[PDB]
This record gives sequence, C-alpha cells and structure tokens, in this order.
Amino acid sequence: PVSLSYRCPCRFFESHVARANVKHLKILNTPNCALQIVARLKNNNRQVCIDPKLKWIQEYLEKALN
Amino acid sequence: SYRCPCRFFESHVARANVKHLKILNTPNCALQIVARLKNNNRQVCIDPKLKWIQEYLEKALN
Repeated sequence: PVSLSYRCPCRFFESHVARANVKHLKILNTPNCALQIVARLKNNNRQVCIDPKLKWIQEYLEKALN
Repeated sequence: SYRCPCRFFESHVARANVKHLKILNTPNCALQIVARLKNNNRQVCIDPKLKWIQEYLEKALN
C-alpha cells in the first residue's frame, strides 16, 4: 500500500466572486481536498479559491456537466 | 487578434496524468478545457466529452 502525498492548495475560500470577475477556473486533481477550485481573476490576476457552491460555477461548466 | 485557445482536441488522456484542468468559457469560444499534464507539464486541449471529466467536475462541486 503505497500512499501518495499531495498538499491541498485551498484552506480558505471566497464566496464574493461573480462570473464576470473571473478570467478562468482551475480545478485541481486533488479529490482528497474539500476545495479544488481556484479562480484566476480579471484586472489584477490574483488567484483565489472560491466557494464551490456558487451557482454560476455549474453554468460556467455548462456542457461538461449539463 | 485575441483567438480561441483551443482549435484541436485530444480524446485520450488518463486522469492519472492530469495535474489540473483549466476551464475557460467566453461568448466567442464557448467552453474550452485545457489539461496540464503530469508527465510533461504540457497544456493540452481536451474533448470535453471525455468519460471521466463529468465525474471529475461533479466531485469538485460537492
């Protein structure tokens, strides 16, 4: 049983992000972590972990889901 | 001339070889998925219809 090590990049999340504030989403392949979504923001290029429960996220992911 | 990042796509990618998925959705380009590969750190446009993609995204929305 070889365990692999991976650090969860997101410990905190932001819920005050609108679809228009985002340049793109990054969804980390760390299914072991509760927060896997990082948004690269427009204007300043800051990266922030966002609330997975934001309604616009599933719309943004549109076809890959719906 | 701001073009769309993806014009050609790959349909054969092992989830084990993906570090993360970069997802863009613009009016002009629609949904485009780029994967950063683990074996070579390259970015590759992938078929959004790949089998594991839906499950990969669903799990992240939980």
